[PDB]
Amino acid sequence: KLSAPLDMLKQMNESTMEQTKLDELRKKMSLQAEILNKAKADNDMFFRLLIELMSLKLQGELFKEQLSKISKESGYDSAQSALIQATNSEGQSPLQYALQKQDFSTAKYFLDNGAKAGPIEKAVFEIALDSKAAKEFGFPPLPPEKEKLHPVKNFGLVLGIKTTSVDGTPSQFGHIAPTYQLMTDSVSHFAKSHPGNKNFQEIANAFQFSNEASAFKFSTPQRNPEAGNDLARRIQGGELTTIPVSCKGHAMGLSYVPDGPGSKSGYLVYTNRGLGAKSSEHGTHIFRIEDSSKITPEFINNMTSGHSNGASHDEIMSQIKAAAGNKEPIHHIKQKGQKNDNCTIANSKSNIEGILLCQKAREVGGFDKLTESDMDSVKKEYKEFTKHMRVEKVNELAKALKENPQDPDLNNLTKEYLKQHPNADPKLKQTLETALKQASESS
Ligand SMILES: [Cl-]
Repeated sequence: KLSAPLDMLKQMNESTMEQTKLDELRKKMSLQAEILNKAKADNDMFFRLLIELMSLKLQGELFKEQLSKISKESGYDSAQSALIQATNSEGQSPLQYALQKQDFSTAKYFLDNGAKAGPIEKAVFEIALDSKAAKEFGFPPLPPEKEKLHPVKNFGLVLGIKTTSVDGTPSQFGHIAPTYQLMTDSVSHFAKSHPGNKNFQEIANAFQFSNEASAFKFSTPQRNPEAGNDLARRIQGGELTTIPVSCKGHAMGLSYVPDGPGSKSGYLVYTNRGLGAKSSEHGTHIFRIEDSSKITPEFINNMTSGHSNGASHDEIMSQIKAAAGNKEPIHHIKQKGQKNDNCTIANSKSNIEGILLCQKAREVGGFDKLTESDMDSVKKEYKEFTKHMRVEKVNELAKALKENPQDPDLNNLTKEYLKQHPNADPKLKQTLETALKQASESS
């Protein structure tokens, strides 16, 4: 009917708290658990039995009784204390896990049992409500006002600034459309600033092509399956082609580097530094594609629509492996792990390192002919690009802070960048310190 989505929205609005209030509540329940002096809580176990319970697809009363049973089994006073304190290895609360899984019935049951809505849970919910599952549940479309990249997101996703806006919007988690637009803009800005860098001319052209073809609105592509056909035809034409790839609530990186114009061979470069990847495999993996024809338009359309179609991480990765002939990667670039973020910037950005490695391998005539100097030059070129992005964003943040010196979000963003990146380049530290002091001298 109409009752389930409306009740869900009302409950999630009523259960909304600031991060500090939820931390204080968790500390309170920790104090109560310590005063009781019983068995210590096991979060991993609790999440195991939570997934096992959700798989049973039980109704309200059965679900509530088993929820409290499994919460007592894992060393929690009640279901409520478990829902408020438990956290899996990825850092998700149970409500956050259920929302990212687009399991809206389970998330509603969690709110019935006292799960609360911090900024992260609200952000993950907002990402999940742009999905086919959110529409079948009865939710309305997201309001268009929310398509624009929030300033805290715009600066934190690029500069790695963990903070929350005064309106409660966290720096983490974002839709594919504005963040991929930002990535396209950044690669094209680096290309225009270094027009003699052929690698980045090619990379900027590929990014622009797939940004225009995918036609993302929020986190759903609006040209399927035409965008899949365009990208597949570009791949079989022998051109560099980026592939926007996602699963339920998570974004990765995917691209194809051809051996040359009109070639049929090349490389499939996949990147995941966050959810779904093991700690040892965090980063970029390069598959050798000796026939690009298994990269079909249907495959590309599935990749772009992974989140909105409700596809899981394993279905997406299986399709990627099958497109690579189910052979193992020939090379792995280790890149640092990211948690509690759908990696709309991290994965697509770090994918460029693999792109450059494949371009260098093509330059020297193959991966087996890559020398140490080649790979070290590749990594310093990638680090040059990332430093260009970082300097541009720091200057943009300083300029915006001066042109709006009383804004709480900009001031807090600058302070938090200074405070969480003390070993940054001292000229950017100076830029933002001078921005901060000029912003107070409008007393
Ligand atoms: Cl999965």
